Amino acid sequence: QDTFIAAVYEHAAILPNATLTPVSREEALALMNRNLDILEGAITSAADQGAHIIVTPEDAIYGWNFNRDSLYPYLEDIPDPEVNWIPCNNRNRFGQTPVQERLSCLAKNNSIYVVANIGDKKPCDTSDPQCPPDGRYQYNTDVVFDSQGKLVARYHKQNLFMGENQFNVPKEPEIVTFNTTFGSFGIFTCFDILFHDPAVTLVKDFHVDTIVFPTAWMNVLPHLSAVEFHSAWAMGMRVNFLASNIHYPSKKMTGSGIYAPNSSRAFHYDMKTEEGKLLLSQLDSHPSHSAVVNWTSYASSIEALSSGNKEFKGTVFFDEFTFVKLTGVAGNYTVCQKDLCCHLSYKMSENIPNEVYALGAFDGLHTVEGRYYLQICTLLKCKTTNLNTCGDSAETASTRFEMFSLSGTFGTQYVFPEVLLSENQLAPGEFQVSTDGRLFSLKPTSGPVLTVTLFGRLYEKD
Ligand SMILES: *[C@@H]1O[C@H](CO)[C@@H](O[C@H]2O[C@H](CO)[C@@H](O)[C@H](O)[C@H]2NC(C)=O)[C@H](O)[C@H]1NC(C)=O
Ligand SMILES: *[C@@H]1O[C@H](CO)[C@@H](O)[C@H](O)[C@H]1NC(C)=O
Ligand SMILES: *[C@@H]1O[C@H](CO)[C@@H](O)[C@H](O)[C@H]1NC(C)=O
Ligand SMILES: *[C@@H]1O[C@H](CO)[C@@H](O)[C@H](O)[C@H]1NC(C)=O
Repeated sequence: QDTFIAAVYEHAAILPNATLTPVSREEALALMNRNLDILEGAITSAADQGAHIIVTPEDAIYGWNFNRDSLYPYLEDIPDPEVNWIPCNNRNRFGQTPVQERLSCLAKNNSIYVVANIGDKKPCDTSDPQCPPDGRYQYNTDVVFDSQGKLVARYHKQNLFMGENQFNVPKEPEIVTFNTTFGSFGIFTCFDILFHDPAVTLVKDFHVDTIVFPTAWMNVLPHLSAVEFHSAWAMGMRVNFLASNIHYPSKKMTGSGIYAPNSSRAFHYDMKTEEGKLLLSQLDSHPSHSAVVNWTSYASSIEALSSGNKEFKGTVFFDEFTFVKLTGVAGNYTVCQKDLCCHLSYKMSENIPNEVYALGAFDGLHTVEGRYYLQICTLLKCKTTNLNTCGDSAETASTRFEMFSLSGTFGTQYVFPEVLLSENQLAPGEFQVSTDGRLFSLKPTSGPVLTVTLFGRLYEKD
């Protein structure tokens, strides 16, 4: 089969109450089942529209407020899928596994692949020298059930966010795929998307067609809003990408979508309501990709578009960029930091007097809430008129662009092209990436621009 219908669900989770000691197994199961009641509504609705697969979010059934002990009662022992097991048809093969059982039956009864995120426990003895003092491993765990209810994938999250003290890191990164009649699938979770293992390996070495991606992502503008970065990673890696996110505006969680190599196909962003949201779209089972992009090609072939720049320092997500202000309604600028030079040609649709845009370059190691090496060229709207706010989180803008073209001398082939419009809207079909590494407009932007950015990772320098 050449196409399929993908579904993702953004979930307004029912969170356990704050308490002082762990709840009982029974209480934990009752809460998880309240969340599974809502997810069932989304799963059935998707199947009722012909979806072949649905993704649900990270932490969707029990939330994220835990220590090791308060989490324990929510956990089950999830077997390796090689055991060949359909929980719905063979309950009790592995003791008490009611969550796995209900997920299996949801997939089977609605004849749909179901991707979900739950918690694994693996009891161990002191005979095992890595066994934690308290007698078990606890893992953040994606599970996939096929349309017969069979367990076909289990993935323990490799790259834990700071504050995920309730979980362990696996001994070695787990490279997890599953094959279907509508393509080869890979899987990883939230923060994993910023790292090499397993995310990059799945694409490079295992040639997956599609990624399924449960997440509970906290939006950080200008470069790491969920719909923005997730759609860019898909475009840069040339895969289909099903992003299912938590809905919790209180912690800046919102941003789900279905992304293809050429463009976003559907997205949802909502900071105002507490509603969940189901998105569907057709995708190609084996997406065609253009020619491989050389990200330094055009940029290394030209001379600086400007010189005698008035340059200044600005902070973007704790990293010190080198910026130059855009003075004209139209222009051509070049700005550099260390090994990276960034080039921008642009024309605004009109100059908004009290609105300032800057071009920035960064080439260095990020360290706050994670350690990773970045190379970034960014056009962005500065939060205020003051240049000290270029790089700050900016939600809205009024300046539309008639044209833009951005490029840089990247020392990596892993670069993710981002375009975000005012109110955190994507710009599907409005831009393109050339083989020589230019990100450029195909027409005037449909709304005002917050950023156009080339976000690059040098995994070897982490
Ligand atoms: C410098 O920027 C200008 C725009 O401010 C670039 O010219 C553009 O304008 C034309 C209007 O008809 C477009 O048709 C051109 O395609 C467009 N240029 C590009 C490269 O897209 C100008 O070329 C820039 N200078 C360069 C790239 O050297
Ligand atoms: C939290 O407490 C409120 C108020 O008693 C109750 O209505 C709700 O069901 C509780 N949630 C859980 C998970 O116990
Ligand atoms: C699966 O289908 C049968 C319908 O008779 C029912 O016994 C079972 O409860 C269903 N489970 C789910 C989760 O839909
Ligand atoms: C990319 O282009 C640059 C300069 O145009 C060239 O030096 C380099 O060899 C190219 N690399 C690849 C992988 O094509």
